[PDB]
Amino acid sequence: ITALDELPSFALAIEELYKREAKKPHSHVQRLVSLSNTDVLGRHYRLANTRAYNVLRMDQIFARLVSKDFSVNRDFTIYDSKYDKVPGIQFRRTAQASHMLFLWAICLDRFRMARHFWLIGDQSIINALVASRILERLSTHRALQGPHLAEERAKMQHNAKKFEELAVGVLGECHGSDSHMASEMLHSKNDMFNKKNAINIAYDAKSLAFLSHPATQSVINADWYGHLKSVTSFWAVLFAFFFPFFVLPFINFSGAHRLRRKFAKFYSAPYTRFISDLLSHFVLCVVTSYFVLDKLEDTISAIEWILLVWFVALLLEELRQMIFCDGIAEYISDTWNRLDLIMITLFFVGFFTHASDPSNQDSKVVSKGIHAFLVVVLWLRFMRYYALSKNLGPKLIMMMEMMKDVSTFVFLLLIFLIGYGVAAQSLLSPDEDFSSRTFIGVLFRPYFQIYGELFLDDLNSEANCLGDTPFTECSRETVRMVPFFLAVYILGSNVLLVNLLIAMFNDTYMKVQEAAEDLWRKQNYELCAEYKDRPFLPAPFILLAHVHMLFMRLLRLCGVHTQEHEKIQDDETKRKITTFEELNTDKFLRRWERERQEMLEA
Amino acid sequence: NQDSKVVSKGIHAFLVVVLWLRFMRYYALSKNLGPKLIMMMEMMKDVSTFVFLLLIFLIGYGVAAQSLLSPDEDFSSRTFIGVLFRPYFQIYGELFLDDLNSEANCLGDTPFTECSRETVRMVPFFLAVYILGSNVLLVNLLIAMFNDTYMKVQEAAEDLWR
Amino acid sequence: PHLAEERAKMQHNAKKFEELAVGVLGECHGSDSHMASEMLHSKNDMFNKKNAINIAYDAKSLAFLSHPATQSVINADWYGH
Ligand SMILES: CC(C)CCC[C@@H](C)[C@H]1CC[C@H]2[C@@H]3CC=C4C[C@@H](O)CC[C@]4(C)[C@H]3CC[C@]12C
Ligand SMILES: CC(C)CCC[C@@H](C)[C@H]1CC[C@H]2[C@@H]3CC=C4C[C@@H](O)CC[C@]4(C)[C@H]3CC[C@]12C
Ligand SMILES: CC(C)CCC[C@@H](C)[C@H]1CC[C@H]2[C@@H]3CC=C4C[C@@H](O)CC[C@]4(C)[C@H]3CC[C@]12C
Ligand SMILES: CC(C)CCC[C@@H](C)[C@H]1CC[C@H]2[C@@H]3CC=C4C[C@@H](O)CC[C@]4(C)[C@H]3CC[C@]12C
Ligand SMILES: CC(C)CCC[C@@H](C)[C@H]1CC[C@H]2[C@@H]3CC=C4C[C@@H](O)CC[C@]4(C)[C@H]3CC[C@]12C
Ligand SMILES: CC(C)CCC[C@@H](C)[C@H]1CC[C@H]2[C@@H]3CC=C4C[C@@H](O)CC[C@]4(C)[C@H]3CC[C@]12C
Ligand SMILES: [Ca+2]
Ligand SMILES: [Ca+2]
Repeated sequence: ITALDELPSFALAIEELYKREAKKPHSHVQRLVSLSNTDVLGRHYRLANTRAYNVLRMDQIFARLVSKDFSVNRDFTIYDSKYDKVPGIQFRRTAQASHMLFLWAICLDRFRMARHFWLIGDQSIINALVASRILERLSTHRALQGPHLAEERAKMQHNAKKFEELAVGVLGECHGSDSHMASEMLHSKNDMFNKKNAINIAYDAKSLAFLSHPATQSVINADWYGHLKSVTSFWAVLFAFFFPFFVLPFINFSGAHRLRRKFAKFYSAPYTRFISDLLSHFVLCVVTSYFVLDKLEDTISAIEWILLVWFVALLLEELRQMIFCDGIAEYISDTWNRLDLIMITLFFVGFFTHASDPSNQDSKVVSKGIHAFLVVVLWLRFMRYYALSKNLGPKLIMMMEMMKDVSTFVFLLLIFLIGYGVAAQSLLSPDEDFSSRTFIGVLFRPYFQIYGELFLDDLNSEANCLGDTPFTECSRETVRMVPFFLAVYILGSNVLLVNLLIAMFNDTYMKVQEAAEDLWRKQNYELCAEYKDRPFLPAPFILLAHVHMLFMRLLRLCGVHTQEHEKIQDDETKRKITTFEELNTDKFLRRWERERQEMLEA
Repeated sequence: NQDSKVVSKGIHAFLVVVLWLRFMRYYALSKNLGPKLIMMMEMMKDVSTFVFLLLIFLIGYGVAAQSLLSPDEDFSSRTFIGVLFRPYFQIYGELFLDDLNSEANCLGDTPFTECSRETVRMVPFFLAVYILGSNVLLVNLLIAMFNDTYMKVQEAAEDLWR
Repeated sequence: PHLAEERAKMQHNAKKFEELAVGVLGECHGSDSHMASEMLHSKNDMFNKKNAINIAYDAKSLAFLSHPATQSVINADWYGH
């Protein structure tokens, strides 16, 4: 194989170190290779046993374990002597040797060795986050799980937290040095990290302490506003979306080609697509609520054709979100896309129920009676545009956390409710046969006694007692116990359970309010990413943008005349980012070393 | 003219709402009324985001209740009264379930039976959900908002009171 | 870009100057309350003929005005003569 033949002799020395590590008994390395089920070249195809510890198969079993779809750029052609007259190729080959010895020291979980190889290499934040996710995922692996593997997994998780702290401190020193150079650092896509930016590496690291740093939040807000400067508020961008032609020479951003490039820089922002998607969903909900409150005629109205083409455009948007998805399991795991599935499905049930017989009034009121369930569902999709607020977001995430404590509150009152309901339907009306009205006598009247309108005059009317004080001179002696079970059901419900929740909600708030802030900031990166991903046209026209995307895909696939240009980073600019990161890496290390000898105990 | 007199008293009602809101200012020299009044003006932002969280629950169950209570009817200002008036007072205690029995046109003994339509009965069920959410989730959440907002900025209310 | 660490250390120096005058007026309240009340109503001639409570208002520091000696000067100005 030409891939194993192209590796030089120091990669054979690292493979000899892997053979010496796998020559130890009860090794997790040989159990990790033995449960990898990959080929000797590195692909998962499910002689070769002798060279099974080569460094390319190690890089493939790291890149399968750390995330999905990584492939590092192992440029092994820089070790030739024909390219040895370059001024910076010795630092590049020291960087490749430090990266493979760093991955060897992460694989043997030797912390001081990996700290020294992380010191002498560059791109320390990205390598520390890949090592932190690699030691996060090595503890959850089945090959590294066993009887005697628990203390090594706990010390290796302590080493994962030790690598998690230091890159957050190095980016804190980068924010203390220069914020603009750190913002130029974090948008630089690494060539050895499969042409991805480091925020995407931080997302695949999935560490919430990295994304709650304010420098990464400033990089996310600068990517939110785009090429436009961030002096505008929400009402200024809303007035610019209301008046495009009267505000775009008046706005401060960045003869007619410069104004066309300023308008193309304005409409490529994700926050403009957020305002356009929120206005399109607000116009949907208002025009759909006006469709529900209007009386349906004998013929098909034009507003039903507008909502049919509108929701067919949302069905094409859901098919674009499913076809260009990042996995089909992640599409189901979004709550809002499942609400969009319930939205499109109940609109097809309501459209087929209205268009089965347009002259019948009974099919019209069955269609409006299911459209009532839809317009309950359509205002529950409007939570999603509350997530970019500073106040609505973590309280909405906290409410979706808080729903489990109401569900166990419902599971605790339910048996009180049905026990006093079967006692009240026994004592209110016995000597009667069993029907659906007996189920109405069990569940309807007790449920609304915990909310305030206990129906005690209605129990006086159903009790058949003709006294002045209302439970006297009754037809039966055994009916009077009604108020007494009420006196107990109401007491328990409005004193115990209702109050308990209050104490549940105080404790649940004071536990996970900061986890709601961190999951709100991770929702922040995801939204920015999703509304950077979404095209700029709103819903009514999104079918014309999907037709233009299908025409561009048909021109790229069949005619093959499509082309695109990408921005290439300069080598001196990336060398300035590398020397800025090396000056901060060293600075943070030294300060930590000054701060580590500044505590009491040492 | 008596009509100009009742228009003038009907705007003077808005004034005499405003004239007792100027009487907070002489509560600021008290040792007890002052920081709690400053804390109430701080606390108004958490009620405004509580109003911004219930509002879409309110208008969604209001457009569902005005759909199911009276369809086959034309659109008017009474349709807006059927969306916003009756749901808003169900979170305060007087749910109008006998009035929904009278507007539901059902002549049963137990009040939602023998109705003119099969599709009207879902009314109590959306209520069973709107009332649950409003008087269990949001109403309670605020309580936890007000405890956390008190325990954050009570000493900033003392310093801004001084 | 490079002014942030000097601005943070200079804000630390602003808090270091904010603590010491509150402690000096605490030592003035520990020495004599009547002489500190005669001190705080004295308008400085080099500070545009203004009293030091107005200088503290233009400083706008809430830790100075939450001291009880300044609150006693404010209550003595409330009751007047
Ligand atoms: C089932 C899942 C999708 C939940 C969605 C709720 C909607 C689509 C369903 C749930 C219960 C359904 C109702 C159940 C019973 C009846 C009575 C029948 O004579 C006419 C249809 C009608 C009035 C149904 C209309 C559609 C309905 C409201
Ligand atoms: C612990 C709590 C949440 C239990 C949940 C309440 C459920 C089980 C009860 C409470 C009130 C009930 C509704 C009250 C009245 C009617 C009208 C009639 O057509 C029978 C069904 C229907 C629509 C009931 C369905 C079931 C119902 C919604
Ligand atoms: C042990 C638990 C259940 C509490 C004990 C309470 C019992 C013993 C009491 C409380 C209130 C009482 C009722 C109050 C009044 C009347 C009306 C009378 O004409 C017949 C007995 C009857 C219906 C009583 C039966 C016993 C009763 C239910
Ligand atoms: C608008 C700002 C100053 C808020 C102050 C509220 C007062 C001044 C305003 C707000 C709404 C107004 C009312 C709106 C509508 C009508 C009906 C009209 O046939 C007579 C006047 C009357 C009854 C108005 C009287 C004045 C009024 C009550
Ligand atoms: C989330 C909450 C605070 C929403 C605010 C409630 C507003 C939108 C609703 C609630 C009750 C409503 C009022 C109820 C009844 C009437 C009488 C009639 O003349 C129509 C207008 C008027 C006066 C409504 C105006 C709008 C109103 C005040
Ligand atoms: C998935 C969510 C919506 C909860 C599911 C609840 C649905 C399936 C249930 C709960 C209560 C049910 C209603 C209770 C009673 C009746 C009266 C009957 O004559 C027609 C059906 C109808 C009107 C039911 C329709 C379906 C219904 C609304
Ligand atoms: Ca280095
Ligand atoms: Ca979607």
